[PDB]
Amino acid sequence: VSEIKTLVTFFGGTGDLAKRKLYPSVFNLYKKGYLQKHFAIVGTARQALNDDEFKQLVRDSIKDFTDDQAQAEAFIEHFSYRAHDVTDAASYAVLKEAIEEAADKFDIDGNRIFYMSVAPRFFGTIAKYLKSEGLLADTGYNRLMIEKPFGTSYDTAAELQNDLENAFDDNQLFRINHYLGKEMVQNIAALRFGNPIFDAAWNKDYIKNVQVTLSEVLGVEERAGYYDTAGALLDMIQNHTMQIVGWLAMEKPESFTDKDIRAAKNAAFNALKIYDEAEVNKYFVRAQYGAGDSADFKPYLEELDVPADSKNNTFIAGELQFDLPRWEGVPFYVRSGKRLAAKQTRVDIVFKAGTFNFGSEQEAQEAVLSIIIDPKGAIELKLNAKSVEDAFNTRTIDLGWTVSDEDKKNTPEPYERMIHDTMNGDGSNFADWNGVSIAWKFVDAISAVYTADKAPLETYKSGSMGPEASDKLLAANGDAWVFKG
Amino acid sequence: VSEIKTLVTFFGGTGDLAKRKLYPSVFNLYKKGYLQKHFAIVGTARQALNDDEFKQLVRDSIKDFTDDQAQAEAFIEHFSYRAHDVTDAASYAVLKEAIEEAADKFDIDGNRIFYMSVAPRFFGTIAKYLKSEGLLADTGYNRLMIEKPFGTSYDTAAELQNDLENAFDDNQLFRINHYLGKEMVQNIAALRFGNPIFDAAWNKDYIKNVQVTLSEVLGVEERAGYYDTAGALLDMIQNHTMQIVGWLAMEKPESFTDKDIRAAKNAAFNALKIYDEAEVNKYFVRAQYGAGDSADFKPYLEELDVPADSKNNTFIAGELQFDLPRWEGVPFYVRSGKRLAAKQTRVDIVFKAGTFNFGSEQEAQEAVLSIIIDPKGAIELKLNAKSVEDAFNTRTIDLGWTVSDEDKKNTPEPYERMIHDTMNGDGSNFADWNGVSIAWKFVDAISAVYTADKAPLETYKSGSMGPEASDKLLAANGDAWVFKG
Ligand SMILES: O=P(O)(O)OC[C@H]1O[C@@H](O)[C@H](O)[C@@H](O)[C@@H]1O
Ligand SMILES: O=P(O)(O)OC[C@H]1O[C@@H](O)[C@H](O)[C@@H](O)[C@@H]1O
Ligand SMILES: [Ca+2]
Ligand SMILES: [Ca+2]
Repeated sequence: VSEIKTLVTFFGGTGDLAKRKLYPSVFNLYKKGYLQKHFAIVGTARQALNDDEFKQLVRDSIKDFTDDQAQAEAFIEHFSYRAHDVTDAASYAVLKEAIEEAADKFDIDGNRIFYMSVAPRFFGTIAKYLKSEGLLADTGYNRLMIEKPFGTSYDTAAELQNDLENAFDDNQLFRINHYLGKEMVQNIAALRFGNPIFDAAWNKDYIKNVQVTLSEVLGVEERAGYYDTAGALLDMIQNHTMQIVGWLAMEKPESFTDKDIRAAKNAAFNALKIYDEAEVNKYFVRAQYGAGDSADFKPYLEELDVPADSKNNTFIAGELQFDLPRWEGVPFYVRSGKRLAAKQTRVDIVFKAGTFNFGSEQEAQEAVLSIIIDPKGAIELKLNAKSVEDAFNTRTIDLGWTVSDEDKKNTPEPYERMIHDTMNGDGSNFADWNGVSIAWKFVDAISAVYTADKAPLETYKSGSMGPEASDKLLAANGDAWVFKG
Repeated sequence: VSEIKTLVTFFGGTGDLAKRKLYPSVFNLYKKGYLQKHFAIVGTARQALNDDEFKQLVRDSIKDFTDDQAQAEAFIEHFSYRAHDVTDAASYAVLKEAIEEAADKFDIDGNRIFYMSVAPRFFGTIAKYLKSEGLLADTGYNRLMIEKPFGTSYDTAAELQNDLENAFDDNQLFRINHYLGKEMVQNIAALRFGNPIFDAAWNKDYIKNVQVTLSEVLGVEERAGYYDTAGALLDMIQNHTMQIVGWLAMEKPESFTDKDIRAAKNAAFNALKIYDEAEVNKYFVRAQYGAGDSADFKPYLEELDVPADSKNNTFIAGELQFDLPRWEGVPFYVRSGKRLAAKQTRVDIVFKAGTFNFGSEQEAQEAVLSIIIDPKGAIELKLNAKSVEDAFNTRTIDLGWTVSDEDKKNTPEPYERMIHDTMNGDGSNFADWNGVSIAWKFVDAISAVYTADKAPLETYKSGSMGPEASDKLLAANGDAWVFKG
């Protein structure tokens, strides 16, 4: 394979994320022969640990992925550590030492990635000092991987963007969105543009409505403290949902380079309508899970760290509208919630029913292209065919495909993808500023109404697919949710 | 169900066909509650048999379909017989007696079907006398079911049509084509017109080529005597293949009535090009099966009743061209042979590869809509998607659907369909004169070259999918056979 010559500095290199996802993902890239000799990993955090102590943390991190110990050790030799506080301008010279030390040790000509696996409050600070204290490579490239969340509103997001642009150009900024890193999500473009029958049908003339569903069976359980101010709206809608919707709504690009892809996606984002109070109440539904049937499924209000009077949303459902010629009048439905019927991340393209009359008792119904992303990748197509009856009549049948075990096992985890992409300088599977700003602008209009409590808070039985209002939402346009559970 | 009040007269009612297919198919229609009180079946042939003797023939015919004996007997009471020679004008009064006897006995107001399950030489004769000797109902309808083959060339077919039109209008003539009676073949129209994504793509702008395959693993074995002068060309191509091609090539009808359907099909038939000697050699391949690997698979030349110097075709492959705006430049490939790799009656719609460039090592390939008719009904769609690789790349995946056992078991046999349709007066699943004449005109041009031996006779290993020339046929237009065995 072609060797990837890069140097990655992990801010928050002792954290849970670095141990669970980051390091093993890097190890996988090494096992696959991508990272060979010319690469180094510099871990950093406040806590002091000498190289020997750090390497053990790295060793444990990749234990469940180690099959050949000698291979693990060869990899560990590329790791170094330095205790350091990010708010200490002077302490950055220490870090610069380590980085330049590693650069010489493995003969890495520039090419530096700075992964900020730290709390958001440190994002801008770290950036300023990466430039001012001279940590940025003078050759190759310099890329900054920003962890979730990129802001908590448009203002905060915009401020963050300003602090970061002081040291980097937007094309050097790789914000983390793990849903964009999911293999199945990257199939959307291949299915659409790769098959003229679908490419030519990806518009208002053929499609009735589009559906994006991020269903989870888990409750808040653990992280209520943080989740009580974020809700489904910011936790899953603003980031995950909106960026998938962007892959679907995008115009047809001039080519498949991240640049044209982004331009095409932005063409749709700039067309997305932002709602006012009256419209939020019209096109959106916010809900909170109550008890299920089992005692084990207690209401949201009884979860650890949840205020007894919380009006937070554990479920969101809504209709997006793109004022683009190609999507004129096509509803884009999105939903995401906790304590639902099943875990399911899927996209449903519902085509308009044909108008040809067969004379049958059952005329043509809506065809559906379904792309299942989680739990297991699958592609299904509901088509109109003839029923096995004496009198001519139509009926829908479901064509199906599912990933094989060879596919399932060779599929890279989102984090391995994102990192690998950043090293390659490919922004296709990353949201740019324009996408994020609009996603926030859109979500902020909704949040404003909820914060002001000028919209209803529906409820739902823990284990259903949401409040009934979710169904009535679609019914108004004569639509229904494809996935029922 | 709505009662079907009809009276059917079976010419050749002692024959193998009447016993194997005809009678049981009628019994099924009775079991399904369609035929109730007002119906009668008059069997006829030269051989003398009294009612008691005939009913036993009918009883044995439906033995393997009898689960309730009392039900079988109730059905048998509707049968009568009369010995009769079809060339005896005077003996027709006897038959008229039986028919009118049955008509009174079961109170059937007209509605008569005359099934000619006799050798072709008797078709015209029987027709003349049905009219002249007054056997045609004066009320209701009168329909004539003509068994295969309807002619053996255009001239003979045209003569037959003339003799029959002396007593019937073309809309009363129901020629037997059991392939049109196959449930899956009737799905073509539903899939196409019932799904706009396919309906809008059923043209030269989307499709690369169309493929019809009637593959058989059986050799001539039994009927070589008849088969040696018919060959694959007339045995499977002229009738079965051509009429399926008609369901695919047809324009889009004004409605789904047999009239508009036929008009649409004829729009294509009238556009079909007829070849000359040079063109037959260019667009067609004729072959005869040689030995396989196993001794059991002996060459055609060693089959019972096959002349040691026979140049007969046990396999045919060819390219059809429709000079219609919508099919301009779209090849229609057809193939049918004996001693092939597998039994398979399927249709493959190969769509053009998309021209969008992804930059991948593997660009978009041709999508394929496959409709499998025999052995088991299935619908498959080969689509372009993303491969499970690190570097973005496309790959084809196969979506699939297969008939359930509920479908398989509730699906009516071709003969039951054809009869049931004739009683309903529905000609949708029947070739009209226009279709048959053109089918013959097309086949005759080819036969002329073969008879004159001004075209090569290829050969193939018993068990392959044909001679290599079959592959080279498609390769010339940059195509290949979807089904490989
Ligand atoms: O569906 P996945 O990829 O496991 O992601 C689900 C998780 O996605 C995270 O982004 C959310 O913060 C969590 O609340 C959620 O549970
Ligand atoms: O494929 P099916 O429907 O069994 O039909 C196959 C038969 O069809 C008949 O029409 C041919 O005369 C036979 O030679 C052939 O074997
Ligand atoms: Ca509406
Ligand atoms: Ca050609």
